[PDB]
Amino acid sequence: SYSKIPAGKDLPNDIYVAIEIPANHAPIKYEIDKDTDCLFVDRFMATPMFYPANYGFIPNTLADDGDPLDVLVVTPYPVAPGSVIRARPVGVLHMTDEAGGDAKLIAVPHDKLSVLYKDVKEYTDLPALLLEQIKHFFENYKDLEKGVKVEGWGNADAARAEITKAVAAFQK
Amino acid sequence: SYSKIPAGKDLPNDIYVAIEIPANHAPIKYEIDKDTDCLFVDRFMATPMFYPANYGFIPNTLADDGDPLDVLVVTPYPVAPGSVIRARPVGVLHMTDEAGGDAKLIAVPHDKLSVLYKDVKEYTDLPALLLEQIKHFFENYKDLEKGVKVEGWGNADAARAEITKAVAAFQK
Amino acid sequence: SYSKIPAGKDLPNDIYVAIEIPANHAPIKYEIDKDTDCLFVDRFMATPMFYPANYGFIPNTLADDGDPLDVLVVTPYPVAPGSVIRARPVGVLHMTDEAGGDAKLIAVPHDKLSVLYKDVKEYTDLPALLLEQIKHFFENYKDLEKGVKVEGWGNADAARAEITKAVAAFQK
Ligand SMILES: [Cl-]
Ligand SMILES: [Cl-]
Ligand SMILES: [Cl-]
Ligand SMILES: [Mg+2]
Ligand SMILES: [Mg+2]
Ligand SMILES: [Mg+2]
Ligand code: NA
Ligand code: NA
Ligand code: NA
Repeated sequence: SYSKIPAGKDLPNDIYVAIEIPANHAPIKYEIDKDTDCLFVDRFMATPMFYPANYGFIPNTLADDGDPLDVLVVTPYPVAPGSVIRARPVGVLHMTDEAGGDAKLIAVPHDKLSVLYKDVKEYTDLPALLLEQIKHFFENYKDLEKGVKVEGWGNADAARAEITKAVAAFQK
Repeated sequence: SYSKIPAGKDLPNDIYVAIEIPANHAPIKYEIDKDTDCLFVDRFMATPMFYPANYGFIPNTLADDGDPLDVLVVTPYPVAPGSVIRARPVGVLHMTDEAGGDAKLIAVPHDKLSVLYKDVKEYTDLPALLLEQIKHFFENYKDLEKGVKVEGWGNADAARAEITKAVAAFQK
Repeated sequence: SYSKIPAGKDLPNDIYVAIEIPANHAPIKYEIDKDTDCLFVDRFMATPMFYPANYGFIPNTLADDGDPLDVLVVTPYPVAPGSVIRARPVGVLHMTDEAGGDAKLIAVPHDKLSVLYKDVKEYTDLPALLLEQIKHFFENYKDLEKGVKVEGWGNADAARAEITKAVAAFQK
């Protein structure tokens, strides 16, 4: 599928993000089943909120949940499902499931794709509304099964550290 | 594609439904061409009505038209195209084309995915509006070529019977 | 992917068009990377305008940019991403990038799919609004990299000539 996409053209500040779910999609949590390579519904989330940004992952990375590193990509409008955006990390939302670490990175489009985010260097350069919504969305991002907690934010450096760790984890 | 998805985790009341077309999609009738594995437009339907629910099929089933068993899945909001919903049958709309039987099952999300439909056991537990719309939509679900009739509804048991028959038909 | 789809059932007036981007999609320019077979974002376009029609290509054709022949397909409503529409050419918008020729064909659904466009034989049979929008959209259809110009329109015959040339180019 996306295996032949590098994690980026110049890591960790220049990455490729495969988009699973476009911005403003309904509050539905999915997962890619590695065994069948199909997208499954996990949860119809108990929130009126919709996806605050486009949602997917960096190809050829490995996070602590066995899945590729998660990324939200802020764009002017929702992109096509399944498309790939060359991107630049600007921050990270820290999450722990009861199974471990579970970071959600924030990225903007690469300067080659648009001039609009060129001076967005940190996540705090984005509207406070968007950051609020992002936090509140993932506070409800979990399955029904009894047995997720949203901590704080990390900066651009912390996001780049997450990527480097995630890339090293995959090649290992 | 979806061949490695079982027809369900516990048949026939616990099924997997691959979604071709999300709820509220334009009135366009498609078919999967088995020979090329691509989705083709068959008809721009002569109705203002839009898809009343998500529309797809159960993998590894065989209906009397050579295609997998058709299913509509009622959800809070439209799902992503191509995603898979673990589901529970609640009824069936009976249709005959001039080529034979052509049932359209009604299913809700599995209890693992949402609490909202837990007490929806029969299709008649759903709003009468939705059932009207479903009937009126498929009354227009046909190609232009000269040479479809919508009868009535069957209950949850009848839907489960359709699934068991469809699963038996595939393994044969 | 779409390699097993013929360029049409009866060339050049009866073609098959694989749709990448539905009508009314956000102003985002994509390309299919032949090496990875994935859809990439090229540009978030500097226009408020959205896709004026469905956008894709004819399988098994070869244009002067190494990509299959581009086509816009006018429909009542946006189609599903990735679906295939049997279509009929009615005109062409001429474009030159700084790299050569770059025609954008205009097609309507085949008579088998809908009665609505049966008497639309030329692109000038379509609303002048739509033609204006089409022209203005592609005036902004380009990457940011320094180094596209929209000329005029050709008729149905000229579009069919583009197809025949494109089909001959592929078999060569
Ligand atoms: Cl720009
Ligand atoms: Cl719930
Ligand atoms: Cl019609
Ligand atoms: Mg993920
Ligand atoms: Mg079907
Ligand atoms: Mg193209
Ligand atoms: Na994850
Ligand atoms: Na069928
Ligand atoms: Na082109």
